[PDB]
Amino acid sequence: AATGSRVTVVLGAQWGDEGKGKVVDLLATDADIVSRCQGGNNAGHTVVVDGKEYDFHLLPSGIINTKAVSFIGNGVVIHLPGLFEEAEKNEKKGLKDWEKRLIISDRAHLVFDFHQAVDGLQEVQRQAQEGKNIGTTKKGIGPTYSSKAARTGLRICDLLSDFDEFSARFKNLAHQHQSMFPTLEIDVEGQLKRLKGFAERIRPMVRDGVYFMYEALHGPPKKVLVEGANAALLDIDFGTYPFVTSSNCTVGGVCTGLGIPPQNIGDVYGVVKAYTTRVGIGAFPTEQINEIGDLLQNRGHEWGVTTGRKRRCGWLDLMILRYAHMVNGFTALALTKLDILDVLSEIKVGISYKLNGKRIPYFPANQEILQKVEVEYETLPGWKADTTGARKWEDLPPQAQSYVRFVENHMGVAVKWVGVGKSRESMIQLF
Amino acid sequence: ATGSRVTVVLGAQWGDEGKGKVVDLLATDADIVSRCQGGNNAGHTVVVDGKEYDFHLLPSGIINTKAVSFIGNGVVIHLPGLFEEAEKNEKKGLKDWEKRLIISDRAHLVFDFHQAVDGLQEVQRQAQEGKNIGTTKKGIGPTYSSKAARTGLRICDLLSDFDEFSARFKNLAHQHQSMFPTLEIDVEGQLKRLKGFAERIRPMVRDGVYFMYEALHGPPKKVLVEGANAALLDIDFGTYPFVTSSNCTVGGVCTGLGIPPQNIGDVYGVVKAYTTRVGIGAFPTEQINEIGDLLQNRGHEWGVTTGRKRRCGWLDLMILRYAHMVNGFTALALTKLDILDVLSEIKVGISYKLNGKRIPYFPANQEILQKVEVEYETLPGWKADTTGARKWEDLPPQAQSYVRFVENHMGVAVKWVGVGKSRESMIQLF
Ligand SMILES: Nc1nc2c(ncn2[C@@H]2O[C@H](COP(=O)(O)OP(=O)(O)O)[C@@H](O)[C@H]2O)c(=O)[nH]1
Ligand SMILES: Nc1nc2c(ncn2[C@@H]2O[C@H](COP(=O)(O)OP(=O)(O)O)[C@@H](O)[C@H]2O)c(=O)[nH]1
Ligand SMILES: O=P(O)(O)OC[C@H]1O[C@@H](n2cnc3c(OP(=O)(O)O)ncnc32)[C@H](O)[C@@H]1O
Ligand SMILES: O=P(O)(O)OC[C@H]1O[C@@H](n2cnc3c(OP(=O)(O)O)ncnc32)[C@H](O)[C@@H]1O
Ligand SMILES: [Mg+2]
Ligand SMILES: [Mg+2]
Repeated sequence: AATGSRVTVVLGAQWGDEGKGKVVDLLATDADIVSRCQGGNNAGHTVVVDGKEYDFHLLPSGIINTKAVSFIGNGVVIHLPGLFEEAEKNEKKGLKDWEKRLIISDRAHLVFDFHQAVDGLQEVQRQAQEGKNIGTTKKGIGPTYSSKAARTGLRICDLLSDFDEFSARFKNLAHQHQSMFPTLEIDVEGQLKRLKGFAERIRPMVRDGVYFMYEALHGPPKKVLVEGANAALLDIDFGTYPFVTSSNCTVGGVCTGLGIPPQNIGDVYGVVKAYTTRVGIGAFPTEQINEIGDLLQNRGHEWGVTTGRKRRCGWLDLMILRYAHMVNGFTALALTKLDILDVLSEIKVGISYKLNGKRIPYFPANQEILQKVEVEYETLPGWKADTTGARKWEDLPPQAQSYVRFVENHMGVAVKWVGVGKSRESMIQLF
Repeated sequence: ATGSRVTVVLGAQWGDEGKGKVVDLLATDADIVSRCQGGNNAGHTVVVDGKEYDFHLLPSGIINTKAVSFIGNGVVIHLPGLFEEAEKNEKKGLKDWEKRLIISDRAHLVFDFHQAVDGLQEVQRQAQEGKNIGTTKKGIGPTYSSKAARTGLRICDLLSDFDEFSARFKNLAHQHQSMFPTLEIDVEGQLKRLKGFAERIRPMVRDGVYFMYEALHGPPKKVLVEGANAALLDIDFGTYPFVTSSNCTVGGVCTGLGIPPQNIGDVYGVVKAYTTRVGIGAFPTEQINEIGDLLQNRGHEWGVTTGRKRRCGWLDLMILRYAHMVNGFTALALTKLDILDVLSEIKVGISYKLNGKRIPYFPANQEILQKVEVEYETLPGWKADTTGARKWEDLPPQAQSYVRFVENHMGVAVKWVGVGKSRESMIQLF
């Protein structure tokens, strides 16, 4: 009994937007604590409940549950204006008293306005220099994580202690950035004044995260859910570097982002989209830039929530999925957006990569290889039926069931949930 | 199914607890010894058969010829330093090392200009705020900073198209010259050396994720993970900003090797019988008096190689409890017990008081630690030489009580007790 309760984790198995918001929301209906451990508002998690659609970024998807406490861990990078802008957008949607059930770890870093600006600048510069950038969301994520590593970045506890010292620190950080980009513009006083206001507003929600999570896991039994952001193949260490985000999206980030040891990690769910999508620049072996790709974008609404920019779509790729499983060790899968495939007569899924007719042994650490590989596909018969109303395993048509099995079998992990729709009820639990 | 679990050795305080000594001892029956985070800012001493080694990038297990040393993807590597370290040990007998050393191809590269920029930033800090971090000036902070920026270059990039590697190298070096127009950088010179290192290292490089995954799912093997730096030096959980730039805690094992938590077995906390730290930053139990001089002297607490004297103080349970909360230590290795062989009494910090009132947990704001008053418990010393102890019964009654004390106050069993620098100078209790 020395260990304590174990947290349940929801992670992205591909390149993001797999449906983490939907899955977390489903599992949070009876959770005591729902939390974020890494990333920032570069993430976007859609939740649909009772004909009401929510859009979360920094707020844990469970913020909807009024009887649960939403928690932002030390691994997350916070942009205060964005944080509150997100809250008010959702307030106008029925979200009430969120500030009373939201706890923020005082060790989390802060994304300053100039971090986002420098993100835009680097992106543009890298574009006019090497004719290709990363495709960042420009939310200042990379620069803030860069400031973290340098130990020059500022944290929540800093913003809450003596403001005079915080200002001095802020100014210094600001300068070091204007040096980086002499073109960078920073109204230090205007931003410190806004930050002064955010401090007051955020003060009552702040707490020591390490202690908060410890007590939660070692006192009376509680259900703790951890919502990962971004995805396995976007992981700073294991993704398609450098075309990745700047945090660990894989399982390890749960430990480093909340300060809990491995023995306090229970079920780890891998959310896998029935087909593959990507947003920024980077290799994408199964990318269909054709009628099929167009059919998946439209049927899957694959485009930026505010930007409208269409996401790149492709067939399910088992190579990245098995690789993702190697690092995350999923205990079960959530196969989402199956209904998208209701219209195809046949479905292709990549089973391996080839170079000179021979299957390569493992996923390439060098991104450039992925561009030179030939994807070996297997063609499965479609079900040409509406699974949208399916609520139980038996309601799925033979070819749909077979599709699910194909995923389980080849990954070596059992499918626990099948998504057939955007809303919370549009789900099938297999066990 | 799940596969075998790795054994982990982590620093529980502010570094230099004797991780090298522990890893060397455990590596005797290990098939694979690996590093998961950090770089050569780390310094680990191994003492065997009248030979004293000091490793930095090479896993402490490199000494065991029948085992495979592995450097994971979380480590930042400085090629020049790597081979200089390998050569300094070759002159000590380390032979065929390049035959039992594998390098993960996702590990990042610490370039010469990263080391220069490190000291440059450190010298600038001291000029502005008249206070810097206390970095080892090995460029670990700047390299990790480039990684997060996805601007840094990796092992696999080095061994791929060199023309490509060169252009990226150049852009990277320029961006750093903007940071400090004072910075030089002999681009062609450095690129030239790198092209050479590329080949020298190429045969040792492999895919880390696959290498480790197969090692844990194939024929049963014993994997040992050597941590670097320490819990209170953790980029997330340490005394930020006075910390190193990588996760020194257990989670770093997962991010630095690509293995899930279910493949993590025993996690050992190396805790020195007294506390030390080198560099700037709060140190609540620090003893700037005759006591400190005695610990530093008897404990030879001075720069492994950097040459900087370490700050010393009494054992501190506040930082050990906090470290445990984060690392989930399954057992402890209490080192340098023999340093206390002469003390009549030994104080141990049990809690911190702020304005006369105890605080509930270790503070996120390092500035608070700067004002706390430590509450001590004074224990009796044994005043006898324990250097020759090889068994629990060899320890005098009061030395045993010191061990139990630590074990009872932490709720974690002490599995090893160090009584000397050498490998045999250890007592296994469990
Ligand atoms: N039709 C359909 N849409 C789904 C399903 N699961 C999720 N979605 C939608 O697909 C999108 C997933 O993107 P996003 O919300 O960014 O996922 P996240 O970033 O992983 O949380 C959302 O708009 C969801 O409403 C499903 O099973 N069927
Ligand atoms: N006398 C004595 N010295 C020890 C003992 N354990 C370790 N040491 C020495 O303490 C020092 C610890 O520094 P270091 O090697 O940097 O530790 P690491 O960085 O944690 O591997 C080394 O010089 C060791 O030889 C012990 O039980 N007794
Ligand atoms: O520096 P960044 O702004 O993080 O961008 C770097 C790279 O990461 C990708 N990316 C970042 N967050 C993403 C997301 O999050 P969720 O799955 O949580 O909704 N879903 C999809 N792609 C995402 C971007 O497309 C880009 O290539
Ligand atoms: O950017 P860095 O060069 O990492 O310096 C930042 C801070 O971290 C400390 N530090 C870093 N590695 C250390 C080490 O490692 P081992 O226990 O593995 O031998 N032992 C002790 N102190 C160590 C430095 O003294 C400094 O205050
Ligand atoms: Mg999204
Ligand atoms: Mg050391």
